[PDB]
Amino acid sequence: PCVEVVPNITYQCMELNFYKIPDNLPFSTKNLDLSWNPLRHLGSYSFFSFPELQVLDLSRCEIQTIEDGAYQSLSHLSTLILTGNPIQSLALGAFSGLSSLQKLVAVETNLASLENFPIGHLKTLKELNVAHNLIQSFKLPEYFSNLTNLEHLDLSSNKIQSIYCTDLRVLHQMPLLNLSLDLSLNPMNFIQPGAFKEIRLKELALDTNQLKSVPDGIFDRLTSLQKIWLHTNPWDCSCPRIDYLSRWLNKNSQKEQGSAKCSGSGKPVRSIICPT
Ligand SMILES: *[C@@H]1O[C@H](CO)[C@@H](O[C@@H]2O[C@H](CO)[C@@H](O[C@@H]3O[C@H](CO)[C@@H](O)[C@H](O)[C@@H]3O)[C@H](O)[C@H]2NC(C)=O)[C@H](O)[C@H]1NC(C)=O
Ligand SMILES: *[C@@H]1O[C@H](CO)[C@@H](O)[C@H](O)[C@H]1NC(C)=O
Repeated sequence: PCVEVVPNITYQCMELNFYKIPDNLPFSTKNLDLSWNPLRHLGSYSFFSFPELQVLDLSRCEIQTIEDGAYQSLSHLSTLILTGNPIQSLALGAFSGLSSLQKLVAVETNLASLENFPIGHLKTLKELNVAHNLIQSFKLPEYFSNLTNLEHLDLSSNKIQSIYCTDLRVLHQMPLLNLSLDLSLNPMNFIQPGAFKEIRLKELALDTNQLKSVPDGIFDRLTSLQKIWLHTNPWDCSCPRIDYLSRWLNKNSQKEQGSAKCSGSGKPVRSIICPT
């Protein structure tokens, strides 16, 4: 037994030195916290005895691998947290059976590429958090065209250096309703002209990166955009290089959260007026 938070519903099994999933818990359990347990590896049907699971926290469980069908029976699960696991191998069917998964948190799991991240069948997914990883390319794999319900994608604190036009290809031909994209805290110093064309976005975070400039009209092909973060970037406010951005930011002051500032002087980019 773990700490019973709610009878036959919620149990807290964090740090009890478990190496296997507990079998002495109600089959009606909805919430399970198994964080901080040397689980090391997950085999097929690891949670067969918990068909009612909706939220599963497995962060910091020293997990290295996950075999096909590890969560095969959990068809009611909507939140899976894998934060802090030194994952090194991820089978193709590792997330098989998660037909209701809405939130996947894979922060700090040594993720190096989205291509090999076997999540292309989680059509019900609404939130994907892969912040604090080793991803160095923002090129979205073709399977993203099946994630029609995605409204939040967090790629902050990774190794992304730039955003090419091709990177959002998949979203061009299979647009989402209200997508919020977080790309802050990346060593990003380049955005290719027309990389956000035909793209629909509700939020775009690009603060605390390495940007000095952006292509002209980069944000013209957008209207659903509501919030944007550009602060904490070494903006080059010489003219006419800063012309488009300074004007855009001034004609959209409500959208910008925080304040993009000019390197050196510290003057708001939206306050600069370039000569004609
Ligand atoms: C948490 O789950 C346990 C077990 O599932 C609940 O206790 C169990 O309650 C059932 C009644 O729904 C008991 O089963 C049988 O009930 C009939 C009533 O008609 C009675 O005639 C039988 O003799 C028998 O009791 C079962 O014995 C009982 N088991 C336990 C745990 O003692 C418990 O109520 C649940 N707690 C919550 C969240 O309310
Ligand atoms: C998308 O999902 C369908 C249905 O399972 C599958 O056949 C297809 O290969 C997947 N990839 C594509 C085409 O985006």
